[PDB]
Amino acid sequence: SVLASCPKKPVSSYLRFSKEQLPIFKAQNPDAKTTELIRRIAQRWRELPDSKKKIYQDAYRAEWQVYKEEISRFKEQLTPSQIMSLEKEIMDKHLKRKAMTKKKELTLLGKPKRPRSAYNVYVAERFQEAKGDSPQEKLKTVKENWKNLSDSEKELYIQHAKEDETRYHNEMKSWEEQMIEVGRKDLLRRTIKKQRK
DNA sequence: CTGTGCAGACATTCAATTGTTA
DNA sequence: TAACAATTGAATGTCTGCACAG
Repeated sequence: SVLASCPKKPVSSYLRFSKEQLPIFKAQNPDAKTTELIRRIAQRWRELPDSKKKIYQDAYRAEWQVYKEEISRFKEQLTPSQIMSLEKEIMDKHLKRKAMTKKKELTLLGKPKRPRSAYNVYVAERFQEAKGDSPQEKLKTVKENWKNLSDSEKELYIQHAKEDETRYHNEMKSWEEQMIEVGRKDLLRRTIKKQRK
């Protein structure tokens, strides 16, 4: 929102070159993949004389100066609360990215899923059939039925949940064993609920 | 972490629940 | 022991990964 309207920093000498050249290369090889066009474009940059590479830096440098001025001007025209709002937007954006990266790493190293709760089992089984338009409304329905469940009915699910708790512990034992072996001891649990930490 | 184009991955939204952690 | 993340589901976003250099 504040960050949305915020002046953007200029892109570098090579990235400028890239952005202008890409349309040109795309126009000439329309069925070629972007990744290859970029490899070709990098090559052209690399081949480009340093005098020609200077033109691009000189502009970036000049553009940096405008940014400095635009940023100062923008911040000067903001209120204490908008500033804090802007600081929070940036922090949040950073943390969101750091988070996403940790998750991807784990997914790539094929970390087992966490144990599915009785309620998870219930949602899996009863979702398709729940009354409601949107999946949001359908969940609200399942959630409601779940609340009204006889501990007699709830037990079926609690047993499946106990079954998954077993898989988890097993898959984990194996995965952690593998992690030590690929030298990623950092990814191990410091504390295990149903085993030695 | 920025630019591009796209394919495919992933976060949000409605909730509750729970292992792990601080 | 509270708080955080990740699960169950899907539609509907948005964001990354690749090919690069700065």
